[PDB]
Amino acid sequence: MKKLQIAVGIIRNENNEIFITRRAADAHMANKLEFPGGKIEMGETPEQAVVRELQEEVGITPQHFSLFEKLEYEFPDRHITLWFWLVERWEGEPWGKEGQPGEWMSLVGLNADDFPPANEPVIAKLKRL
Ligand SMILES: Nc1nc2c([nH]c(=O)n2[C@H]2C[C@H](O)[C@@H](COP(=O)(O)OP(=O)(O)OP(=O)(O)O)O2)c(=O)[nH]1
Ligand SMILES: OC[C@H]1O[C@@](CO)(O[C@H]2O[C@H](CO)[C@@H](O)[C@H](O)[C@H]2O)[C@@H](O)[C@@H]1O
Ligand SMILES: [Mn+2]
Ligand SMILES: [Mn+2]
Ligand SMILES: [Mn+2]
Repeated sequence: MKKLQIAVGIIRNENNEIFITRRAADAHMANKLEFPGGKIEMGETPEQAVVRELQEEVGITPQHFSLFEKLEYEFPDRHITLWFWLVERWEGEPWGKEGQPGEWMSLVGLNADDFPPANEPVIAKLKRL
């Protein structure tokens, strides 16, 4: 079965809002809300991957970020390891740089059912901050 390492960024502003995008209708986890991120490539580290993926997907460079959670999740047709980085400082203003919907969402209002099921413990832990 396909095995992937994924790095994602939890982009949190000073008003306790998170920058959330929505996945394409033809993607794995189609139409789900998501933290921006993507596949860790050969020859790059998880830290380098979350920087690159946020630059590509939402046009910011995360800096002075921390590992919030690392977990593994078995989907019906693939196994992924997710690296959730908490990003509270960055250069740039996040936007839908790849044409995808993105918007700021209050942390308290996040509904884990809107995200891939792999995110459930992370969304819960975020609400405990
Ligand atoms: N980006 C992201 N992916 C997540 C989250 N939760 C979760 O289970 N996933 C899963 C969905 C996908 O199987 C995988 C993410 O891969 P991706 O489709 O974002 O990869 P990518 O951006 O490198 O893909 P692409 O540029 O090649 O289209 O991890 C999340 O919060 N953010
Ligand atoms: O692994 C993240 C962890 O490392 C620290 C230093 O102890 O931060 C370093 O790593 C981050 C990710 O690459 C950098 O953004 C940061 O600038 C660097 O100091 C911790 O702050 C963090 O929890
Ligand atoms: Mn991507
Ligand atoms: Mn990618
Ligand atoms: Mn992605």
